[PDB]
Amino acid sequence: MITKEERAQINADPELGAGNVLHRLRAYGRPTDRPVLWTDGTWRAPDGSHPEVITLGELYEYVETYAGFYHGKGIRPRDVVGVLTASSTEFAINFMAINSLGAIPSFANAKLRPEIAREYIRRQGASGAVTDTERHEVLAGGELGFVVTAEDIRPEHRAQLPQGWPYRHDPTDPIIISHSSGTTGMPKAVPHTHQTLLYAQLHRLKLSVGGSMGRLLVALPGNHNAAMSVMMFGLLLDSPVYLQSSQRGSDVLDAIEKFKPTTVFGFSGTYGQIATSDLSTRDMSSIEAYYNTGDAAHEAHIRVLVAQGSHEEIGPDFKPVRVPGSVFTDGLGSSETGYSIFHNGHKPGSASFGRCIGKPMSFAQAAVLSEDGRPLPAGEVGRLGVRSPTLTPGYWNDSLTWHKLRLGGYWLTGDLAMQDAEGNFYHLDRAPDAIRTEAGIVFSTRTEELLLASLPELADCTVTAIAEEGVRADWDGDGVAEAYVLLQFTDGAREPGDLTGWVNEVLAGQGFPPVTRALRMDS
Amino acid sequence: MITKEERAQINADPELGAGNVLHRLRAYGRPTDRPVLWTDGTWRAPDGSHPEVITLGELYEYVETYAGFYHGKGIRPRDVVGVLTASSTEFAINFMAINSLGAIPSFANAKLRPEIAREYIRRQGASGAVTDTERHEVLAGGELGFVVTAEDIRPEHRAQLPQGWPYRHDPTDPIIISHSSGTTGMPKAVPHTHQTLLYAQLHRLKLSVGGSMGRLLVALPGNHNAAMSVMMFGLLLDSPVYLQSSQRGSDVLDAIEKFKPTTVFGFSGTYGQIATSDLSTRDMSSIEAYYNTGDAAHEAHIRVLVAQGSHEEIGPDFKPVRVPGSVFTDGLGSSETGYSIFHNGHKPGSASFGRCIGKPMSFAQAAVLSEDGRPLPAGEVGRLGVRSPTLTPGYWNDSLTWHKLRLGGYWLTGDLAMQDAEGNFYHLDRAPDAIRTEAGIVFSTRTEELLLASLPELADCTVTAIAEEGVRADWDGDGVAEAYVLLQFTDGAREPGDLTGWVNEVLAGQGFPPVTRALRM
Amino acid sequence: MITKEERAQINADPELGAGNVLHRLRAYGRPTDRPVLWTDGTWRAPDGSHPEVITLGELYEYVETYAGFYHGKGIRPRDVVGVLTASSTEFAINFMAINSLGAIPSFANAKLRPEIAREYIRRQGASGAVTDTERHEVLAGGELGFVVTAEDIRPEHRAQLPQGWPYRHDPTDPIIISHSSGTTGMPKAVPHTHQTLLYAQLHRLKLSVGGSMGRLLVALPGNHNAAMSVMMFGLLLDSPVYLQSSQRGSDVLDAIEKFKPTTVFGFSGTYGQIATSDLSTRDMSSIEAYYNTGDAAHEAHIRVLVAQGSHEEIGPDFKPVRVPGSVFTDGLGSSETGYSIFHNGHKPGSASFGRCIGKPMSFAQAAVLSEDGRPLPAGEVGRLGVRSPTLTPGYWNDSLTWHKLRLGGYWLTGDLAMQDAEGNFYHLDRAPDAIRTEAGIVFSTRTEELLLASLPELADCTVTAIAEEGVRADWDGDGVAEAYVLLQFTDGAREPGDLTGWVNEVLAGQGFPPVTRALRMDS
Repeated sequence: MITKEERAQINADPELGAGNVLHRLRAYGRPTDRPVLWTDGTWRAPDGSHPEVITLGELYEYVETYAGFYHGKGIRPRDVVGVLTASSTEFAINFMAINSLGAIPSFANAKLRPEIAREYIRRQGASGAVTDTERHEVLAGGELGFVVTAEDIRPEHRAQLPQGWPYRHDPTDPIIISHSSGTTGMPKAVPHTHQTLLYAQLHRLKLSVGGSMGRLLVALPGNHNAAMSVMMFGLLLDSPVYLQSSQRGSDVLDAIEKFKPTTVFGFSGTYGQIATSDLSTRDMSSIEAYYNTGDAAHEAHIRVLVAQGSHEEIGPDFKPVRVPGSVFTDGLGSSETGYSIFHNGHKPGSASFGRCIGKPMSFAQAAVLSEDGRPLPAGEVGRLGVRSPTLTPGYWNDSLTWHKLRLGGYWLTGDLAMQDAEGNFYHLDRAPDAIRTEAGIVFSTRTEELLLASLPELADCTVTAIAEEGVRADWDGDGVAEAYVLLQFTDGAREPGDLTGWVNEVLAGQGFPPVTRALRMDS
Repeated sequence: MITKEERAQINADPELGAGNVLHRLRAYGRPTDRPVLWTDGTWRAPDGSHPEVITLGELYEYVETYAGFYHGKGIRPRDVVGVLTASSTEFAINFMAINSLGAIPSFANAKLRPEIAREYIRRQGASGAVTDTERHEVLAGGELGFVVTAEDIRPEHRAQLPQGWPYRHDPTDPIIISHSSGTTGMPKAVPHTHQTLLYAQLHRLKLSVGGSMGRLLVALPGNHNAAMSVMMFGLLLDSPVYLQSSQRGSDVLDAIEKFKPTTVFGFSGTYGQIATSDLSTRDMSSIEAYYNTGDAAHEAHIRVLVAQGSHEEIGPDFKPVRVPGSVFTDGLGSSETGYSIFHNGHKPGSASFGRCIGKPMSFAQAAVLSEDGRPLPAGEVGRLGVRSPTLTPGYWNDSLTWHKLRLGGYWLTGDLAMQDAEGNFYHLDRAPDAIRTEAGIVFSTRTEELLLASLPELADCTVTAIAEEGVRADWDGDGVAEAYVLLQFTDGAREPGDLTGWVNEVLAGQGFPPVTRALRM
Repeated sequence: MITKEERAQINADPELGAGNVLHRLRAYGRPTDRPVLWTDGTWRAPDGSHPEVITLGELYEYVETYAGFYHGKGIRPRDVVGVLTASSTEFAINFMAINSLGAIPSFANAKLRPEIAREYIRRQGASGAVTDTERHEVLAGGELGFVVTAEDIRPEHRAQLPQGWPYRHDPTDPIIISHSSGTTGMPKAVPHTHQTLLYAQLHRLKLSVGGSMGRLLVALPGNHNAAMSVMMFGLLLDSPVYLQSSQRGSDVLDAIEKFKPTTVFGFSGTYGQIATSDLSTRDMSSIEAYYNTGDAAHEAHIRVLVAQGSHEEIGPDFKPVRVPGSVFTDGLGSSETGYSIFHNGHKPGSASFGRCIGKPMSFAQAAVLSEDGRPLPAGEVGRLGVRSPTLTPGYWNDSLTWHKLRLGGYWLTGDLAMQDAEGNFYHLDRAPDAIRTEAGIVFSTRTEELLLASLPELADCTVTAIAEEGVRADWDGDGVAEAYVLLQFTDGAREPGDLTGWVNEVLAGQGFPPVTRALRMDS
């Protein structure tokens, strides 16, 4: 719970950024023996032990030792070091130590198809890599300058620490490369710099309070840049941090009871597994807030979750009172925008947000772009682009894609959107899921979700574009198509004989454009 | 020259940039039936002729024709189209027509080694490529979706123009890729955006900082982005532009004499060739100004050059007066920074600059940087850094090399510099050419040049460094080494007995660090 | 001469500005026992002494004593306090003390007519004033809350220092008011803020483009903001600063010899004075530089001055070599702009600049304006306007005059000017000294100087405009006039029989427009 003079120290520091938060604590003089970092014991120190409570002074010691090691391995400023692991606190140590040399840690998800994570790191020009034990086979034997593991770091390497350590980053210096989840092919490498990764957070501190975000459970996937942002944010406030590596509901609920977090960060999948779960054994009364990154959680799970714990609210006497329940925030962002431009807040009994994502944070700028890049009048549909001082400088060694994903000065998120008269935004669909048909624009994913919510006979479905030759009828095209549903029935469900009339009856009841034909698929 | 009403109009145009200069001249209602662009005859118009005097409307005709063609081949915004030719006019036509679709023309020097040009285009992810007939062989039979030449483009494709043409560029949208044509290896690919490529000129224009450029001879190499900058800006200011492909001094001198330009744009190589030429026979009486946009020209050349022509200067009565001789400006530009970060002006009778390159223009800021990215006090030696809104956003598809050429927020020019008291910079040497020796820093090409300026016995020499295994003793290092010269004598020179002390005598008479051994080779 | 660790400190201080240099020095931990300020003994210290040389510790203690004094008189942030004195050291001590309470010290020239000095301080709404004993009666017994002198401030007042001292200026907070002096009409009160007054200096320090400033003799008038500006820059750079009150050449030469400056700061008429004494009796050897803020210095005087001393140039080995002579930089600044908008160096064997004044500093932007505020193209005459982060936010309590001196977003300097193709500016005249006339505009001052230089029989002359009642024919009028010259012959010289044709011989030869009549002026 940093004092108001401490918050003053942080905000007066022009040198503080995502590449030196640990060395800034040394400069502030933060207590060298208090425990600052909690782990799930998945990471082995140089000395061979698997600490579950790391002291600030111990963290200095671990980071210097990794730094000296990599300095001895030949790592200079602006080299790239892959980090392919499943340990979240192992991602963390290598992040800081590789940073402290002016080198760029490149996070890769441990469950990447082994030939993909070989070509993903290769394309970046990495000098070498570090893995956990089970991923070491994925890179060893390749053409990397080295491939190491925690075993290869020995206490003695701390003596190899170079002169003038640690590195002084420019705002613009790359301090991490990370990639996004839910990918099937070659992920896109997203660098973040000394300012971009902690910009949002530091804009918080510069005016608002730090609240009682005083015990952080980071159940974000370790390879995601969100997980280092919250970690160093938590190291800046003296709020302790637990680095949960498993995204499994039981595994996080366990770490909830052990650690007792006030705030919990995670993906939608993790939050689902905790909502669809017996919580009568579970303590859970320490949490005041969850944070979701990635795909928004489904409102069903949200309401189960916002039920436990207790939060501060604004008392009618303008003083703080603890109402019961917990706040669940859907951060809408990505690896690129390096935070959460949009924030949907859920609290007990709160209404459905529907398609509303609200308003961008002050520091960021959002527009509903037309095809020539100009923002549109409120009621009209176009590509959601954003600008932000949290935005990456662009995909690593892939300019061609980075500019394909920019329009009229903004970075295209992939979405189609619209505004109300007062400039709130409404998320419609992904732009490739939009079909230009005669009877309007069909938004495939809203269509699919309406049908499944309406027709429990269905197990899944896929709206699809059916067009003549050469007619371009997607969002950017000038032509018209026909929408088809491919209906996947659940086993033993009653199948109506007129599949098209049956589906279009649902659509019309909500005004949606009708499909042209519904077709059963073989599951 | 431009009236104040229509300079105001250009300055008032927030859309104007490097991806639509041609399209804004319409908006200004500039005439379509008068000549604006002169050529050397090396490019095939779609109708099969080789036009040498192009009107504005004809230029719209060629750009629209080419734009329909590339659009018909499936070129979309943000696609890359290689452009491998030796014609400056052919570079210009393709530049604007690929601009106009929102695609990214990638210039490549025609004299690149075929395996190199093939891989340089390949790595950018290009969709296609146009070439002159000589270079078709280099990119054909590959994976490029299409390799075509001027002959594949015909006046029918002018009707294939997509609806909504021409593209509306954002300031940040890429409008060209090109590479620096000094030095071999795999050359590094430099994009420029709609706003970077002309930033310096639009900024001077906004402050109305000027002088009538008159007729513009562009003898810059067509594949260099500077050739496109100067041409665009010439068009925008109503300057007749001549696109001269050959950098050979006599060929430029032919174009000078034929076209009679008020302003010449070139590279030091070409200027060295014109200055050491025989201008007794040459009519240079039209030239009022030369610009160099690359490496600095040798002051020896500049002084013969600035004795030709005439120029206007502010008279004692504050009216203009014509005086003999002309002005030569070094802009100390690169592909990365655009052609104008510094300016060194020279006029007849003016003083040597020595190694002073002066201060950067007001929109750029420069630094002499320590190894940890922090500007050094005047008198010290560090890495020249540049920040500028004229600067590229980074090497195409090569973020790794890009951040290796950046330090404390500046882009590294490759050079070691120092400042004096007034904050003028001085260029000392290229950073890899410095040798730390127990005796001081040896700038090996300052040492070569001093020796060859002093010892007529020498034909060439090569200073080089050697130390023990593991000793780091160049600029990136921390130890020391020994400087060695390798001497080459001209025929019939008397080779002194004590080579090393012969060499170190010249160096110690200027204050230079001595070498520890000189050897004939 | 300042270390790179202290330069880094300064360049990494977001709090540093004209309202707290002294306290930033304390924070940095500068030693308190070294001398940092040298005086001419004109200021009385609290203990009754007149310190000739002041340490850092003493400065702190003198400023705290004054700050607690003014806090007891009731002075609160944003109060204006007049400072009417001849002592430069007294301007300085009161300037820093009044700052440190967040109050605005307002300088006035001690030789100002007292009815004008009382009204200039009444218009600002001041709460009180401090004076030297000779001007106490100028403001005493009027409306001001208090009028005090140095006798009234005493060691005991240091104890009233307010809790939370010193004041934390926002960059946009006023830290001084002051005025210029060639003026008819009530002097315009010119405020500067925490960031305008020191901006140029801090700029040439973050880009390290300074040099050997060495020992600083400030012989600018104490009441001018540049005198505060230069002194605070000296403190930051750790450079002995001498506050010279008197502007008499005789008196500046005394101080040059005593204090041995390497850089001298001053105004034209001081430099003209030095350049005309018998300098052979004098030791100016320590000098390397003169800065002439404000007006332009006479070219013939500069020749005399740049002949003294030595400066240091870069040699063929790219190491410094000392050369005879010194550099004289003509700053063309005003109270509005801070003293450096244009450099203009003069070395031994410089060329005549003629009317050229070079280019502006990189932080400022300047243009030659047409009557509708549009930058004119090279070769045409217009008004000189300046935009700059060092510019004042506007005349204190007089918006009407402020906006009458702006055009197209530029502040009007009063000058007519012109540019060349490279964009160097040329000073033609002050706008009222220009006479509208057929066969062209007469720039009266240039016409005077041309004749004075071509006709040594003349001792002086005056070009002036005659036109009927109800015509304004200067630059801002639309009407026309006849130019007359009024010739003042030197003693006994031969008088031509066609004075009109005799001057229009030299005038038309140079291309200048011609006068209607020449006349004889006896003395």
